[PDB]
Amino acid sequence: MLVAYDSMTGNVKRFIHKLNMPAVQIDEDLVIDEDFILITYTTGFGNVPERVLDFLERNNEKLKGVSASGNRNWGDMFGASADKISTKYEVPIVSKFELSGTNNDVEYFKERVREIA
Ligand SMILES: Cc1cc2nc3c(=O)[nH]c(=O)nc-3n(C[C@H](O)[C@H](O)[C@H](O)COP(=O)(O)O)c2cc1C
Ligand SMILES: C[As](C)(=O)[O-]
Ligand SMILES: [Zn+2]
Ligand SMILES: [Zn+2]
Ligand SMILES: [Zn+2]
Ligand SMILES: [Zn+2]
Repeated sequence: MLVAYDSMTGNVKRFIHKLNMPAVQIDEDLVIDEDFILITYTTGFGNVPERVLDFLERNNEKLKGVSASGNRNWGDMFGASADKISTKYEVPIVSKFELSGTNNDVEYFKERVREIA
């Protein structure tokens, strides 16, 4: 399965290189042709980065799940970008992880995508 992602300070980018899966960085022209999983980071107060919101307005029909990178020091706003995406588009939250993730976060993501695919 194809993974689409965005990263501002490189933590999500580090995570997706640990997956060894087909992966594409989001941009303004990208149209995705097949089922995909989104990995986003989380902006202040539980939000979705604008570039990701823009991409999803165009690409949500093929979206099959979302994961968020965040930080537990945000409390119940931890990874809430995934909550908002999941609620809006009616897709599962694959996983939440902190920062660039642990090895267990990597393996869990892959097991959950295998289940959804
Ligand atoms: C200004 C700022 C606000 C953030 N707000 C949240 C938040 O509301 N919830 C959360 O879980 N993480 C939050 N984070 C943490 C980031 O989502 C986290 O560092 C993430 O790994 C960044 O991914 P990136 O390095 O790929 O850009 C915030 C980080 C910054 C610098
Ligand atoms: C070409 As890539 C996997 O660093 O987005
Ligand atoms: Zn690379
Ligand atoms: Zn916009
Ligand atoms: Zn917009
Ligand atoms: Zn709260």
